[PDB]
Amino acid sequence: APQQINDIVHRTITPLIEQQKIPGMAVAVIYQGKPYYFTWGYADIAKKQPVTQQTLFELGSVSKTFTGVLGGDAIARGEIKLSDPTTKYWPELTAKQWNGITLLHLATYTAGGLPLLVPDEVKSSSDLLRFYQNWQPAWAPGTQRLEANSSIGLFGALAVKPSGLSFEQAMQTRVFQPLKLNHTWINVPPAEEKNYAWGYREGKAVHVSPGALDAEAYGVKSTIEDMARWVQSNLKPLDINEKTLQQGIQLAQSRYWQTGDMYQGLGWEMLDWPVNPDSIIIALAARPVKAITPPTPAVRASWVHKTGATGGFGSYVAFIPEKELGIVMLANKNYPNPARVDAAWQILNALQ
Ligand SMILES: *C(=O)[C@@H](NC(=O)[C@H](N)c1ccccc1)[C@H]1CCC(Cl)C(C(=O)O)=N1
Repeated sequence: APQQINDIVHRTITPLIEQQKIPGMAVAVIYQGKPYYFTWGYADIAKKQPVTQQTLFELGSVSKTFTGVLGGDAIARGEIKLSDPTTKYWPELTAKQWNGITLLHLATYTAGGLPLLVPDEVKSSSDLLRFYQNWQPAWAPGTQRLEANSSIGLFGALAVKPSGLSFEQAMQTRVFQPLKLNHTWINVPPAEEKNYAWGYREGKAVHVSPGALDAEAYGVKSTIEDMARWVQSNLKPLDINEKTLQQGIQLAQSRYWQTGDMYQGLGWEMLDWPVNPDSIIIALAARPVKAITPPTPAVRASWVHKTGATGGFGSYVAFIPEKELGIVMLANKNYPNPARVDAAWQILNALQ
């Protein structure tokens, strides 16, 4: 890779790994549309298996970007509408607080305080209906943003209802396959286990535990090769051949709500570029949102990003459409979000 990209990447990631005690890490920088990879340490400390470009890391909430886009694809197909009420696709949702809660609300965490996690005790399809039917909104729809897996996960599940496919088959055939993400999975196949890194939490190797709506909110595992093309796919969607998917990517980067200097998209979050670190550098943060009416089309001078975690993994994706610049950081250690965002910034700002 060009020496500048190489020195910045190393001058930056090295102390990051040393400071955060990161077992293994993969990084991709997309410069003027071409991927450049870097990898350090172990996927499995015990078996001395190193991190390589084909290692699968858990993405955590970064999975939400895939769901936003799958959702955006279903819209472009005319199968769902963001202005539709949630009950249109889950008629059994008769509790009266749902009147007024739309798919847009679910997708953007503005439904009224849906919880950050679907409680662990929710295991069956009846357990889930119960949980949603009994949930008590803290606020009116469209008034505050509370980042939640249970909000965006339901959106993902309902978004694919008209299609007729499982959320997984809709994701595989409508996002993964067209984009040639051949090593990205919701459930890792036995054939691919040899590449599944272990995550680390307190020195113990862990893998994400199953739970309700996990596929739709934090379930996807992937390699930095596939993540790099994912960044590439979102940077220049005009390049994409399948139509509804191209409109889909475009819709996930639309600006629906504004909170501070941040704009909420479908999965992806955006800020105006150029931007300052602290504008982008706490287990719950309820914040008021002003609706963007109508939603602003995807803005090229944005710092489009997404953070994500699991008990054992820390992920981060960030890209600037108008500069053809992007970065992906995959660690098998859930370290602090500010530290990730500073490394990204430190690297991308040094590239223009
Ligand atoms: C997305 O990354 C969120 N975390 C998760 O999805 C975890 N995998 C999870 C899922 C179900 C139960 C427990 C944990 C968000 C929101 C929750 C937290 Cl604490 C978090 C973080 O910054 O470590 N990220």
